[PDB]
Amino acid sequence: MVLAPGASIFRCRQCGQTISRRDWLLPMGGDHEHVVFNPAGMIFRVWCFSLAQGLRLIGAPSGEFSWFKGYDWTIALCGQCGSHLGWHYEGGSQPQTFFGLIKDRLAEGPAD
Ligand SMILES: O=C1CC[C@H](N2C(=O)c3ccccc3C2=O)C(=O)N1
Ligand SMILES: [Zn+2]
Repeated sequence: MVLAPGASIFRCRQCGQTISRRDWLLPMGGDHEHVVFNPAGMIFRVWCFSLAQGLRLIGAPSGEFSWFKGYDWTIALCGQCGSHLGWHYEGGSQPQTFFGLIKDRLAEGPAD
């Protein structure tokens, strides 16, 4: 516990929608940070979270190109502005589900 913490909540960088919390970071494979690339060669610094809110999960899951063995992904947009914030992963084991969010698309700041 700290008084007046400034690194508590992650919001959408583009609009401020509440998305996640530092307390919910999830060390997948021993690290909450996973640096990965997609088939279009884009590099993402992905932070894994157990939980997130304020997103909209688009479509149905796919296992194609999944960065996390045993998980299928759905695109996760900011539910307010539509910014692509990351992916929701499901269908796996321990945990069954989690979120992989793009670190530089979030803003971190004080609690609400
Ligand atoms: O775990 C994942 C999530 C999605 C992701 N990915 C993308 O970022 C992407 C962009 C364009 C076409 C196809 C893909 C897809 O598989 C990817 O490569 N792995
Ligand atoms: Zn947003």
